Order: sequence, then structure tokens, then C-alpha cells
Amino acid sequence: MEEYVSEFKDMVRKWVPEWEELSEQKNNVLAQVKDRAITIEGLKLLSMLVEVDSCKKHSCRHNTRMTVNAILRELKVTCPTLPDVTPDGYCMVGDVLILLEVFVRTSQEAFEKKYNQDFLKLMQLSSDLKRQNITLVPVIDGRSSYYVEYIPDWVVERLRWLLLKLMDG
Amino acid sequence: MEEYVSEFKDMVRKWVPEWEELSEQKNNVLAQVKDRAITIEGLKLLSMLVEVDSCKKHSCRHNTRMTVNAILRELKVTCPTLPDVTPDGYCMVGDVLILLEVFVRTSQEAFEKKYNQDFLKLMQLSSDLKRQNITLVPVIDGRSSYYVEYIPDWVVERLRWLLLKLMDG
Repeated sequence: MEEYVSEFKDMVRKWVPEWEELSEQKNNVLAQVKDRAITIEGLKLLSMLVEVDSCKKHSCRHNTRMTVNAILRELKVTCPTLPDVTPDGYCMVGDVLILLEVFVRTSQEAFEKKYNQDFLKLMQLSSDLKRQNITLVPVIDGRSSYYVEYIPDWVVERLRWLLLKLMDG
Repeated sequence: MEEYVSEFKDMVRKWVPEWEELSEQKNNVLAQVKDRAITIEGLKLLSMLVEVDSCKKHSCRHNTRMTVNAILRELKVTCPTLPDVTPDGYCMVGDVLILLEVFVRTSQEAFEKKYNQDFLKLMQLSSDLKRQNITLVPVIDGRSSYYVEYIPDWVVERLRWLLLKLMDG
């Protein structure tokens, strides 16, 4: 009965690399046993996969739970308190800070909307950073689907398609 | 008769900054006298405006007529011959090269299509650059309209709306 669930755990175990950035959320998914639960971690992962894709593409460190303030303390950057933006990835090259935000939106409109919300959440930091001699380069990665480099697109679509099967009810 | 043309030259003269990056194409537009002609430079400018917007936002030098090979000779970078990609803006921070491509696409599909074509045109350079100790960070700025920071959006829409009036025929 309902082995969309196990094929799904099976696909995950196979196709999601043993990368450190992903080990956490992968062990989440593969630990779940309840249907509802597995489906939730599933969505969390789909998103993480696309985020870690962007990170790699843009050569950015992945972020899961840090504010920019927390990040800059990591980076040994002196800065006054900024708003607690939670960027998806980041990278500091000299005086240049790249904050990377990622989303997937299929509603052409709910999308571009989301684009600006994200570009705005970031640029608002620009000027305070600049006062502290940090050039903020903001990168927003709007995606209309969940494809990633390191996984065959035919597999992504099955993976997501799998979750919808599971969601019914 | 038909002073969409002059209001248009009037708007241009007023709202397009006296920036160097834009002086060229602005003097183009304001020099035109024929209807068809003015309309062409008009489109070239609308695009340039959105490109120079992106450049500023991402703190990139604007490019109008250089290949990446030409660019890197400018940057004193040693590199074998790459394909003659023509990026919209660029910036070299240490060993990191940012190539910025910009497009405006309103067809949700003709858009994301255009997104990849552009991300692909860029990444193809990635590995050869890396062999030469240059980390390529590619930035694609997909836009669903022509708005820019330094010009009121109500004015952009009038500006473009103006061109359609002119195009009829």
C-alpha cells in the first residue's frame, strides 16, 4: 500500500549527493517514517536542493539558519545591527559581499512579485554595509521549476510528482 | 501632427541622466529626426537603461561592444581564446569575475527560456576561466518589465507606451 513513499525514499538515497551541505536534510527525509512527515521533509529538501544548486553555481556558501549579522560575525566583519535578513547563500571576496536568495515560483506573477520582494529585502542592507566598506552585490535566482545541475530533470519531475501523489487527502 | 515624437524626445532629455554610460545612446536618440529612426534608437535606449540599471545594482562596469576576450585583455588577464560572449556588464574583484547579462521578457515562457540561454552562454566559460584561476560568478537579471531605480515607473510605462503609438503602421 502506497509505496510512492518508499520509492521516494529510494530516489532520495540514490540521487541526493553525500555532500555536507545536504547531509543534514537528507538524513531528515530518510529518517521519517510517517506519510505526512516524509512529505514535509520532502518539500524542505526540494527547496534545499535548488538552494544548494544556486550556491554552487555562484560559488557561495550555503546558509540555513544565520542572519546577515550572524554571518558577518563569522566573517570577522565589523558592522552595526542590520535587519535579520536570512539569505540563502553568501560569499565574501575582498570588500565585496554577495548575498544569494533563491526561490521557485511558477505563477509568472507570484514570481516577479517574489523577485522584487527578494531584491528589496537585500538592497535595504546596501547602504549600511557600504558605510562599513562592504560592497553588497545582491543575487536573486528566480526559478520557474526545481531543476538542478547534479540531478536529471526527468528525475526531479518524478520526485515532485511523487509528493503530489502523497499529498492527496 | 504626431508629437508623440517630440514629447518622447522631451521625456528622454529630461529623465535620462547625464551619465557617461548613457550619454552615447542618449545623444543618438536626441539626434534622430525621422519617425522610424527615433523609434529604433528608442528601443535601443529602453534596453540600455535597464542594462545600466543592472550594472549599478550589481556594481558592474557596463559593456556595449566587447567580447569577454577583449574584456580580459582590458583587465590584464591572461587567457586562451574563449567564445565571443558579449556580456552586458562585468566586474573583477580579486580572482572573481562577474559577468552580468540582462533581458526583459514578458512571455513567462519566452522568459525562463531566455533565462537559461543566458545562464548557459555564460557558464560555458566557467571551466576555462577556472583553469586560468578565475572564478566565474554569473549573474542573469531577468526582468518582466522595463522599470529602473532612477526613473519613475509611471514614466517608463508612458515612454514605452509612447513607442507603440509611434510604431503603428
